[PDB]
Amino acid sequence: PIDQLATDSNYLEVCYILLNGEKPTQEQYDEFKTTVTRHTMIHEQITRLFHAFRRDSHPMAVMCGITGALAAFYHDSLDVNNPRHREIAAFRLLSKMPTMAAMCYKYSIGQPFVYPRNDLSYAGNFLNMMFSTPCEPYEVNP
Amino acid sequence: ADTKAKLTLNGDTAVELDVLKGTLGQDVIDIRTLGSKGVFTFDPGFTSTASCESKITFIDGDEGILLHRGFPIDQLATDSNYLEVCYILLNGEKPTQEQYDEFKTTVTRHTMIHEQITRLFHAFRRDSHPMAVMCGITGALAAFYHDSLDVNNPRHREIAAFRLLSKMPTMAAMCYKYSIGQPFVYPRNDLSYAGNFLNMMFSTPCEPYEVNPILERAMDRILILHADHEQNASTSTVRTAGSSGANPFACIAAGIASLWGPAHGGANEAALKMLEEISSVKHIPEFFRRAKDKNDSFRLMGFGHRVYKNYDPRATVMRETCHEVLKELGTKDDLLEVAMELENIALNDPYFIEKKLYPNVDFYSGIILKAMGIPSSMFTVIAAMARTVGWIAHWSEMHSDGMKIARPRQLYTGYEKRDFKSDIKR
Amino acid sequence: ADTKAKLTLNGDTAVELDVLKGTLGQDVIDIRTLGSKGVFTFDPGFTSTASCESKITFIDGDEGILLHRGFPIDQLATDSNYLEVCYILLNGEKPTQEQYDEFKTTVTRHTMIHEQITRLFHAFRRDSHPMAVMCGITGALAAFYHDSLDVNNPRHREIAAFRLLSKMPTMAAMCYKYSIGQPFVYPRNDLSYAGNFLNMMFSTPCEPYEVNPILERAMDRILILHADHEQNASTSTVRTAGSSGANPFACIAAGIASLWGPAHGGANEAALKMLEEISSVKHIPEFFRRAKDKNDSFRLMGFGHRVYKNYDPRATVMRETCHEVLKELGTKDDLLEVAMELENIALNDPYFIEKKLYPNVDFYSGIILKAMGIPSSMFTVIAAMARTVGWIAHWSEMHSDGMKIARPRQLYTGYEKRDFKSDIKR
Ligand SMILES: NC(=O)C1=CN([C@@H]2O[C@H](COP(=O)(O)OP(=O)(O)OC[C@H]3O[C@@H](n4cnc5c(N)ncnc54)[C@H](O)[C@@H]3O)[C@@H](O)[C@H]2O)C=CC1
Ligand SMILES: NC(=O)C1=CN([C@@H]2O[C@H](COP(=O)(O)OP(=O)(O)OC[C@H]3O[C@@H](n4cnc5c(N)ncnc54)[C@H](O)[C@@H]3O)[C@@H](O)[C@H]2O)C=CC1
Ligand SMILES: NC(=O)C1=CN([C@@H]2O[C@H](COP(=O)(O)OP(=O)(O)OC[C@H]3O[C@@H](n4cnc5c(N)ncnc54)[C@H](O)[C@@H]3O)[C@@H](O)[C@H]2O)C=CC1
Repeated sequence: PIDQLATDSNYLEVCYILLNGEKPTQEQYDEFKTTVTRHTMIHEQITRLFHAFRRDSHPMAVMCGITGALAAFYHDSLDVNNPRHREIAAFRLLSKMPTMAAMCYKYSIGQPFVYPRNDLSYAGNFLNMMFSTPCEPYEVNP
Repeated sequence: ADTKAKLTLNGDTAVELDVLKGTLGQDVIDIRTLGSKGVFTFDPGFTSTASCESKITFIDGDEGILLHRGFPIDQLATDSNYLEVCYILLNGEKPTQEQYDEFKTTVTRHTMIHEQITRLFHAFRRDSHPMAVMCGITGALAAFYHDSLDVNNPRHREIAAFRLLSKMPTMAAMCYKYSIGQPFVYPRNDLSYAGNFLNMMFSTPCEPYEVNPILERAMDRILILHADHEQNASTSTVRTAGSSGANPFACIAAGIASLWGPAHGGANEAALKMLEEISSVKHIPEFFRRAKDKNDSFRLMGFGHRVYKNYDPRATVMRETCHEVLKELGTKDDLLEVAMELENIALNDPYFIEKKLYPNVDFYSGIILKAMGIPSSMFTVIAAMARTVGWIAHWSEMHSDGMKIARPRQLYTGYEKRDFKSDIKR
Repeated sequence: ADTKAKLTLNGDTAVELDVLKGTLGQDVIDIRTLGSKGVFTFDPGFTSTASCESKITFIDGDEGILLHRGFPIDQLATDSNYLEVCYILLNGEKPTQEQYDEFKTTVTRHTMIHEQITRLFHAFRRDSHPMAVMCGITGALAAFYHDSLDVNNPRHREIAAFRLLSKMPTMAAMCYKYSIGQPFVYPRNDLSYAGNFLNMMFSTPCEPYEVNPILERAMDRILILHADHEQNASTSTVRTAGSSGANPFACIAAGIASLWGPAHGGANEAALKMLEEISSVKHIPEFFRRAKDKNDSFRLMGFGHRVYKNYDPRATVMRETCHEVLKELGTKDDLLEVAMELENIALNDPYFIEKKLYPNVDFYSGIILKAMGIPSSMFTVIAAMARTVGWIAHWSEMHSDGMKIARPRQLYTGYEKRDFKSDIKR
């Protein structure tokens, strides 16, 4: 039930459950969480795509733009039939999406982009990438 | 207090002119009606004309007085700090701790500029003089800050004030990092206004930067001492341009340009000619170059000033400050032993004694900055950078009074109505 | 020949003053040395203070008289071109065939802007205002043209003056192209000043652009009618700025910012508020919007002007030229028939006759610019572009007079000296 999940679980475990069909063991959770974390920073060339959009472009439009541009850069995980390719294509999107979302925001307001931080959680990190600046230490309210 | 009531002008009909008085300084003959009566004065330079009513700065050139809201520049530079002076100039009264907290937090909260504006620096040549880049940047702000251009909306003025006040030192330290191929530094909320400017000016991503408290206060002092200076040329340009609806970002840009006009406007080698003759006549370690240089003397070199007669009041606390800076940096300033020689020259050379080329606040500021490492190209960027609040206050006051549009008269002396007949045919 | 002799100011004794005479208009009272006695005059706005002696443009508001070097505006606006009028404003006399051709040539051969300047446009926002960006590039030019800043050098001043008469259209057109998103177009030395402009504004690689002779002529006259307009605020901003010794470019950038001061200085909804009320009360095809809009009437919409009493002497030709244009664009301008109703209202509606809201040059210049497919935003830009030759002449005439640094006085009514005691700790 969606209730229990939202109250007892956390996005990444649900991410694990949806994709795998079963709940994760601590060891499998560690493994899965470490894979999403390990690939949050996107290619710097892709980062150069944001800078080709107008500062006045609606964030969603920029998002569809960015996401529709990934295939050019991730040309080695396009074989929808290679099982290994699907695993990569899953993890990438799962890891880089909040990263591209917080960049669509920083862009539309003239604030510098924030790199992912491995020490931060999936949500706390998205919060950090969304709001923090190079000017002051950002406090992630629990 | 003899005739602080009335007087008379005699053109053809005895026109009654009311004499107006201040709380300090001289009296003024209200002639704002003469024009209508078909009577115009002729004062190119407004040397005998009072452009407005002001309550910000008061200067007594003969007696060496400089007051900001009634407070002597000395006390402010010794007791206060730039931001409090910023508060006082703009508000007219000193800040309560709570109001200070409030004001300081607002300047701090808006130091980082738009990243798109940051992309303007990258369109300038790496070889562009910093000041030129500054006027360029500041003249480009209106495009980005299009929501604070209504010079008539009170809320717009508050934003336009705070922005400039917060982002100026940020754009100044970027004009420096740029001209030397070093990465820009983001503002840091934990740092002070001066210490932060020092950090943005010098630090790199390679090592932790140490903000010397002595330099921190010194820099701060340079700022308080360059805040405002009554109705000078730049402050006049700002007001004139401003009385014509010009947005705050444009007024400050002309104020900046108006400020370094005497610099480039001298000659590619005016105060630079002899700076080239230091390789042929270097036989004498002083009278070569800038001891023999001034054939056409300059106060830009830090000597003399048209406003004060015997001395410059701002130079008093600047000289003292300059003493610690040199005594702090030690074995990197022993070569900069010419400041003394130069000071001695100004104090004793009959020509200098004669024409009163005394050292001014800039002489002592130049040394401080020179000892600090900041190049001469940056001196003026830092003068204007500090001077911004003085321009804003004067700009603000002008808009509260009545923003009387600049519409002076002229004495026409060209041809009379003549007919035009196409002399050419092309 | 009345008071052409002298006058005397009396405070408590007699002070005799001269009374210089101009070849046209009102004479003035020489008060230059008044300050060398402490006696000052009060006059915010200088509307009763002749700021300088000029010979470029003569005006008589009530008579509706406009003159440029004596030649009536209506004579130039018809039997000359922008460059020939520029030559006159800049040189005092109508050019000779050999003079005009050489002046013309140098203007066309310097129409391109350095590739690095072009790059700066790219860091501005697309949504920015062509005028806000126009200011940005203008005050940014000094960062490149460091070879012509020294204002006391006649060589520099001329080069700089030519760099601006050549580069303004190029610059302006690019503001437009970048705002809409079409590629920048290089100047064609085979086309006239105006044609070359309409090409840079409307040309696209997809096909060759062909300038309509009537439209080309129409733009040249818009330029002619905006060439100069005496001592106004935006020209007096150039003069004030230039007195300090500020470079030409930054001075020309000040005027642009001061020329559209009333446009943005209005408010996000000054003459734009009711423009939003054209969707709810559109039941009436005119009195909705800009027939009801002006609560705070605007001369920026083409109705009224402080200079003239009953009409604009520049609006004469502009109106005739307006018809020819509309009488050429036919089936695309029939909908812009509000131009005649608005004009009809301006001539008969009480509200207008009361405040003397007559259609000025900008009224008709706008109908033509709109008729030609030009966006509103690019109207003061074009006006600032045309007015630059004037600002060039004024700035130049001020650089011969004696370059008198604007150093006005002030009636100081602030606080008398008071000790400073800060009660803060931050
Ligand atoms: N489950 C798995 O084994 C997976 C393996 N991969 C592999 O890992 C590689 C990663 O590719 P992308 O991340 O898309 O590369 P990318 O070049 O497109 O984007 C980011 C680059 O930064 C590095 N990076 C990303 N986030 C980082 C972080 N948080 N800390 C440190 N470095 C970080 C990446 O290793 C990569 O070189 C793929 O080429 C694929 O071979 C990708 C997904 C899952
Ligand atoms: N007294 C007040 O309430 C003021 C309010 N403002 C408001 O604040 C907004 C700020 O605009 P700008 O700073 O000019 O925006 P901007 O986009 O032009 O430039 C900097 C951006 O970075 C952020 N920023 C700047 N310095 C920062 C710092 N030290 N720490 C964290 N973030 C920082 C700003 O919030 C802003 O979004 C304005 O749009 C205005 O509504 C501006 C001035 C005074
Ligand atoms: N009467 C004269 O001799 C004048 C000479 N100049 C000189 O122009 C030189 C650079 O002038 P700017 O155009 O402002 O240089 P710039 O630094 O702005 O560069 C523009 C470049 O494009 C060239 N250019 C511009 N329009 C051109 C055209 N229509 N055909 C061919 N080349 C064209 C220029 O010669 C120059 O190399 C300076 O050294 C200055 O002395 C400027 C005005 C008058």
